[PDB]
Amino acid sequence: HMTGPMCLIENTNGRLMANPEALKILSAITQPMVVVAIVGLYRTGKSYLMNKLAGKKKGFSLGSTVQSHTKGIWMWCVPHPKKPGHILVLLDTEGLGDVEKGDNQNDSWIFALAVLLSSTFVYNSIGTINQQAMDQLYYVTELTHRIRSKSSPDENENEVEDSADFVSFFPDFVWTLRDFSLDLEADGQPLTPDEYLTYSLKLKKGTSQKDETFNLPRLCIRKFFPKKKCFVFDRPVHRRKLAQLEKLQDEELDPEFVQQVADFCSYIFSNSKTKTLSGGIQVNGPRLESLVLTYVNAISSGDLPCMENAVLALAQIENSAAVQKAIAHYEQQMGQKVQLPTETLQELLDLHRDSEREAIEVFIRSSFKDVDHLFQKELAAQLEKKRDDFCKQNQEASSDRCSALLQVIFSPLEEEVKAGIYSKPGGYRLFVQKLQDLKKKYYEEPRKGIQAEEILQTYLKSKESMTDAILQTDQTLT
Amino acid sequence: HMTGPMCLIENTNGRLMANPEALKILSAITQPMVVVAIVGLYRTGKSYLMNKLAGKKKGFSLGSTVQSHTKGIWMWCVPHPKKPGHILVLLDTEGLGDVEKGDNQNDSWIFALAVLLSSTFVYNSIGTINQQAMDQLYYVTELTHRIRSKSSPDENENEVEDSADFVSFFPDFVWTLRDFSLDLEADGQPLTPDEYLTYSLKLKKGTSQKDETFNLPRLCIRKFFPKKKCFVFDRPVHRRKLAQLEKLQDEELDPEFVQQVADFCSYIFSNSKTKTLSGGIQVNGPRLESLVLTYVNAISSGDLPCMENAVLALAQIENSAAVQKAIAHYEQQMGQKVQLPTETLQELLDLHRDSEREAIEVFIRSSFKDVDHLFQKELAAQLEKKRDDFCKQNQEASSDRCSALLQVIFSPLEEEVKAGIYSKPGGYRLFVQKLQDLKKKYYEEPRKGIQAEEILQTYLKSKESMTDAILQTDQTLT
Ligand SMILES: Nc1nc2c(ncn2[C@@H]2O[C@H](COP(=O)(O)OP(=O)(O)O)[C@@H](O)[C@H]2O)c(=O)[nH]1
Ligand SMILES: Nc1nc2c(ncn2[C@@H]2O[C@H](COP(=O)(O)OP(=O)(O)O)[C@@H](O)[C@H]2O)c(=O)[nH]1
Ligand SMILES: [Mg+2]
Repeated sequence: HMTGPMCLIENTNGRLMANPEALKILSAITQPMVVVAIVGLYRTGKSYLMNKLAGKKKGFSLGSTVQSHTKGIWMWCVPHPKKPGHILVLLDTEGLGDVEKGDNQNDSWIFALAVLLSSTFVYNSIGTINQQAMDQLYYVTELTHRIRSKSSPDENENEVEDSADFVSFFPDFVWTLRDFSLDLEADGQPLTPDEYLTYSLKLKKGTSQKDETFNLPRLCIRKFFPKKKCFVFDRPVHRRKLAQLEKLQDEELDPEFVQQVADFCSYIFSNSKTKTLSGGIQVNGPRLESLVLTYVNAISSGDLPCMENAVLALAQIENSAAVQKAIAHYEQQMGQKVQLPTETLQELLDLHRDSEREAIEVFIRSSFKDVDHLFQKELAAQLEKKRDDFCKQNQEASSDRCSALLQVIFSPLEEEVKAGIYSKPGGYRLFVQKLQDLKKKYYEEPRKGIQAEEILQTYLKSKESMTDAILQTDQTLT
Repeated sequence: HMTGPMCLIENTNGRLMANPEALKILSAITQPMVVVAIVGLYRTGKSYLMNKLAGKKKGFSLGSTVQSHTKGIWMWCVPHPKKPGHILVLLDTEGLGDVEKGDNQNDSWIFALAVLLSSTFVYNSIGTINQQAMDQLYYVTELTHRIRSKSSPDENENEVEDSADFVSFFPDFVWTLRDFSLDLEADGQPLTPDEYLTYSLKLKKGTSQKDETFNLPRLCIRKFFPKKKCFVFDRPVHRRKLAQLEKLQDEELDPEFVQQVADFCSYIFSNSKTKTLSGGIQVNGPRLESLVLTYVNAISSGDLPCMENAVLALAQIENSAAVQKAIAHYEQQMGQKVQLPTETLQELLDLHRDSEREAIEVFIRSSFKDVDHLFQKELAAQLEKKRDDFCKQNQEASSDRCSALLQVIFSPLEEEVKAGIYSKPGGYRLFVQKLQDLKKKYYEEPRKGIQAEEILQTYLKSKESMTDAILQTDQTLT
């Protein structure tokens, strides 16, 4: 069928575009297919391994430098050696964690494309199964949910997971270990690699919070991948004659490594299912063409936002949580330590000043290293907005306080006497002595509120109709 | 001097506690110390290489199973082989990436402790310089800065970095690569180990946004680590006769590994400096035990705001960014769809409910897989608080607007009634219908606000002063 593999999706400066020359060939296949992807760290031998999957010497380019060689996703359509009527599709993948590119965002995109387009997903790692490998694999599986949610109608996304024959939809999982050298023992009893992986995904007793954080990744991985597997391979050669592996035959390699490669290939051939979409329809060439088009567009067409390409970004989100905590801490000392109404504007100035000389250092204690004090000035703006909100709350609370104090000391001594008492010949002469020598003098009771001083002026501007009015001229009549 | 190592900080159930048996022997040593600390991926040979630093076969316990063996931090004190009067203190720390333990919180704490206590830091890795290794190393670098901010007074943290002879404070860096297999080549030109390290730490051209994301880890690494070096080591044994390595002489090992380990040991002995605190003070026994104590209490004294366990959870916290996007869309709709003093309150509530439905459909379109709908209910509470904010905004808006209307349609009337032809009997016979005439003409005037009738009622209860006085005056006129 295909003499050589050709690039399916390109990767130029962080963009992903479906390759029309690969789409043209892909559209020409009508049989249902079996797809076998792969992912793994960069310079790990992924291309060398998928050469054995095709079973042909010479294939995906290997390379032997410290630079990454395989870029983008490369397909290779071959007839299935063990299942008649179906076409085996091998996908090669750009290595994870490249230092020359230094971009985790594109890494996760290629990872997600591999798992989504795969009906048999293969992970690659060196030495041991690792917590970092678990976190990266776990993080991808939910990103796969994000991608499908933007291009799939219903029947398997976030509404119905089990009891829908979904075990044929999600890809079967395989974990490969490279250059395994440790003895397969744990707690005393030896372990088969299947038992090793299951122990790595073994749940933890009960339900604490640190136990839930432990259990959460393993549970999600178990749900995502119905069937799981694990393999181990020794070093292909004893010394480092590792640049001539494209030219070396099987006898020069370690016989155990050849046996393990044959076992892995036999497992894949005899247990890989046919890729199917939601609904059980077997996926063929044109279906794959539309699938890769939709997924590539879903990645590079606006939506699907992921900011994995940093650690400072998530640290700054935690720092935003610290802004929330500092706001709570500031509100605690501004609500419980000090009262609701006020005494003087300078008093509130100093009060907010010391509350800030607490909150800012609380921020810096619970914070992270922020660039150019961007988040620091964001907290400053947030605290300024909160200070303005508290000043409005002060101008409202002190307004109510002054109105109520007038209604409780001034009104009960003015309204009850403004009816008939001030009809006497000279009520104003003693009303001034009443007001300006008792009411204003007692108004100096603490918690006046300097923002409510103008309310006194408004009240006087409202009282001019009984200061001199209501016939303050009865002396002339008498 | 010392026959064997001992634990310095025990790590039990994720808790770090200083070991008094180790603090006691620390307290009895007076000579200055050079401290070499190691970290790396778990089950890699950290303990094996630190055995070669002391140059004694059998030492730090190795462990040859797939389970982690070295737990916590283990200290060893020896006389300095090449610096008379100094003492070499080796710190072997628990490896990162444990699957049985499965907690990135504790691994980061152990990492940070090793960096802080080290006068010479050794990062151990497998295969190649790795972007994940840079991502973790960068994350640690900020972590050590923050930890020092909780136990160091001044002169070195966040205020004065350069031009303070700080090159002695921050530890030198050695990146050791294990089981190196690739040829040393890049862009066609061969590379030395240090050239490889600086090429992986080579910054990129100019100023884009992604390029700053690229440059950010490398800038921090090259800043906080003054002197950098890299070393490569081949496989110690051709076959995997690797479980009896502590019983193995140098003859049966590959001579290249012995040569590289000798060069690395020579570099360490001839270039590692005495540990210097802030200000240049050399470290001794009491100072090192004081450092250990204060850093242990710094870690275990409620100063743990930085976490990276379940990185998908932090990617979920980007639903907060989705919340901000929904809030931006909601506020834009309020600014454009509805005018600021909306019609009464029922229309406000209905349009707000429709806009909240639009906001929630935007939220479900953008976000995904809410954990027990926690972010859903937090967005509901945020929009509830925003409804309260728009409610007081409409309250003030109605206050301003109805005040403006009443003043523009009442002030000539209130001026002409204070000084006019209303003193004569029958003058109020025109006002007694005109006040409700004005009220009804306002009622016909649109765009009231929720507090329209209430505000007019307060105006009435504040404006019987210019009714009753002249009402009584009219009685005298009659
Ligand atoms: N560490 C390791 N390297 C291998 C193994 N098998 C082959 N290699 C070498 O790894 C080198 C790079 O692999 P490469 O094809 O670049 O993988 P890719 O970059 O992920 O596509 C090849 O030159 C192989 O010689 C293995 O099992 N372990
Ligand atoms: N991959 C690798 N393993 C080694 C090397 N040297 C020793 N080992 C083995 O790796 C294990 C050492 O792990 P260890 O030193 O305990 O790391 P730790 O488990 O974190 O303390 C032992 O089995 C050693 O025999 C090496 O150069 N490369
Ligand atoms: Mg490749």
